[PDB]
Amino acid sequence: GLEKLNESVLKVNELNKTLNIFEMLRIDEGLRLKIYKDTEGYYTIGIGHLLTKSPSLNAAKSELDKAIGRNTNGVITKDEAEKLFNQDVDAAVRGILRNAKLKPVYDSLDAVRRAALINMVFQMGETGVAGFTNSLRMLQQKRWDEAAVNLAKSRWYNQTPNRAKRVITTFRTGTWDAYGISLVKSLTF
Repeated sequence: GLEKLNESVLKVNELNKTLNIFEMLRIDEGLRLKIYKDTEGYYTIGIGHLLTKSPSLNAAKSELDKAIGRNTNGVITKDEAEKLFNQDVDAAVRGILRNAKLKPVYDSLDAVRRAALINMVFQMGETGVAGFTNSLRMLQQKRWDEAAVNLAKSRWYNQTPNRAKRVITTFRTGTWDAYGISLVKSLTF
């Protein structure tokens, strides 16, 4: 078994030679390189990048063409998907720091828990995340056990329990064991 493991890690290193919050939001939401519809019926692409809520069919293609600045038929690439993802993350974090209801907590936490908060914002919207006052206070005060005990009691918990559980363990340990290319490397490690 160990010999086969070394062989597989060598294969991994080779595939890498041939070739992060992005992987987290990929595992939770899901990535698509072609235009599809989300659970609410709106037009999304990439990772949660909402193209258009309008009933218009071609209203998503024009949004994409104006966003990435290219005349693609709706088939984007990997690096441009991550570029749109970083753009959306920048927008969400700007909204977070501007609202100020989340700014003290976000400034109190480290990078991992910041990415977890950004995941919550991407999922339910900054307005919905602002409705976790107790959890937010326990996060800025850096009481992790009680914060996870509290986050497990919400509509956000019953609705999507697995994603909530992963985000909650990420808040707890402050690591990437949950959600763990880079993944194959770390995990074979």
